[PDB]
This record gives sequence, C-alpha cells and structure tokens, in this order.
Amino acid sequence: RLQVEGLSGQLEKNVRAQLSTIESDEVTPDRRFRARVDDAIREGLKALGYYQPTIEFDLVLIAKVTPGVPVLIGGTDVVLRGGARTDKDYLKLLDTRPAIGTVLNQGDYENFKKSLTSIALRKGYFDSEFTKAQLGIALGLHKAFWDIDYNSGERYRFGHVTFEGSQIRDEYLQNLVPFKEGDEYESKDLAELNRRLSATGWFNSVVVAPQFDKARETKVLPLTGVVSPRTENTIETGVGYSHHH
Repeated sequence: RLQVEGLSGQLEKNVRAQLSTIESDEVTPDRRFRARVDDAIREGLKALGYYQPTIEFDLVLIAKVTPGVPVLIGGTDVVLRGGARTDKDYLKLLDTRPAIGTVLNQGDYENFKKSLTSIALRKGYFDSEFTKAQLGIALGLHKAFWDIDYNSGERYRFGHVTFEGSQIRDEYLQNLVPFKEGDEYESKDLAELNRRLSATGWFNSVVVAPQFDKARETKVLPLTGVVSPRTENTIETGVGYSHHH
C-alpha cells in the first residue's frame, strides 16, 4: 500500500488517480518499483503544470512530493477558419480558454480540441480539420503556448430522404421529415426524424443512414431510411379444438 504526502487538492486527486493503476499489496520491488511509482507521480503532475517536482520515498511506502515551480499559460492562440470564424457556438467556445498567467492544465487544451470537433459533428461541419494543433512548453520560461489553426469548412445541408421497405406511400413519409431539403444539418434532426417515424407505430424497424460519399462534392447530405412494416404481436388462442374424447 502506497500513500502520497504534500499535495492539497486536484493535484492530489489526479496523482492518486494515476497511482491507482499499478498493483500495490503483493510481492514486488523496492527500487525498480518505486521508479514506476516515481514515473506515475510525475505524469500526474505534468498534466497539471508541474514539470520539475521533487519526490522522496520511505520505509507501506510513503512518497514526499513537492510540486515545485509551475508552468503558466503564456498564450492560448487559436485561429478559426471557415464557417467557425463567425459561428456563435465556436465563438462562445473561444471565451472558455484559460487566462494568461494561470497554471497550465493540459486537459483544458485537449478538451478544447475535442469541443471543436464536437461542435463540428453536431452542426454538420464534416470537412473539419486542423492545420495546426500543438501545445508548446518552453520550460526555460515556464510558459506554455497553445497553437491551434482550425478550419471547420462549410456546414453541410440536408438532401432528400429516400425511404425503402415501406408499406406506407412515400408522400406520407416525406410529411414526417422534420427539415426541408437544403436546411443546414443538425444532429438533433436525425434524432427527431427517428422519433417521428417511431411515433407512427407503422414500423418494426427503422435504419436511417446518411449517404456521406454523396456529399463531399456537393456538401448536400442525402439520407436513406430503410424500414420494415409493423406486424401484429397478439396471443393466438382463438382457434378451436377437435373432439377431446
């Protein structure tokens, strides 16, 4: 069993997380082992801005860790190109960046990149790409600098929805589609299309597949909705009996 001394809060939690990965109570080393522990502690600390800790062990095994000098945010440079430049959700995201002079948290940078992609997926920026995405650490300055250059491209629009397998005439299905052809894509519209088809009770199964290989030149996304007619599921005990004797 191993116990960490010298950390207060999120540092301490992240480091305990990192440590609760390797085995403890067992038959194990003393120097090769505590050099795995040493590595794991340093990994946790780096993620939270501490690249130059001091760590010292004892005897259960207790590790005296002093975080040391932090790396501070020196800049959070992000360029947005394509629709994202003027897109209200991407602009809101820029305002979440950490302030200059705060202690580096690497997770902020990674979560920011993931948020760029998450918005792109929800709003149909399917040509989304990074031409730059670096976290640069100048340890001699104890400063960290983001460098993201992100191009969302254009928002895709919905195309025509083709239905297959239906017992229902097409004009009645089309009436259920919750967008017009030519509307900008939103992921929630696929959920609503599912919900509307579902609410009719017409089908046993519905599979709605965006046809993306039809969309890269046009930025218009057709959908194909393959359905199966609902069949009656009741307890068959109407049929009478032969003579019992």
